[PDB]
Amino acid sequence: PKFFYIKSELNGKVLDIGGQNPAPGSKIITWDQKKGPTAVNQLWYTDQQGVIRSKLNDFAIDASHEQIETQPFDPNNPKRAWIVSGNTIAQLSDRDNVLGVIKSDKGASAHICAWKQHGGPNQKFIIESE
Repeated sequence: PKFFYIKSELNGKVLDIGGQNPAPGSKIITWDQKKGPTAVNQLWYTDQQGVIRSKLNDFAIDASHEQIETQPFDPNNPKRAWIVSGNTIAQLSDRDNVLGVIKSDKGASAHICAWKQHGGPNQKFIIESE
């Protein structure tokens, strides 16, 4: 159906499932926006409820661990329900908890984590159609 990219207002890169790993527990980083078929690990859709899912495996965004990663959607796990609200990717059950990009300290790709809204561009995103 309808897919889209999630672009960071911090580095202009997009949410990307690292190494195109289809396995659950895979970390989500920001990476240069890719075009064509290969962009599958950078494409997402929203289910009926508006909850974000990956086009690669229909997995949801999960913030149970230190950095966000993919996990099969579970309606009973509050940390796996993320929606689009303006320029923020917010937790469905706690709109005060939103995603943010955190650049690497070792020269690697930036990762993502969830914490209190602080108004910086690191917690702002732009939805871009496929």
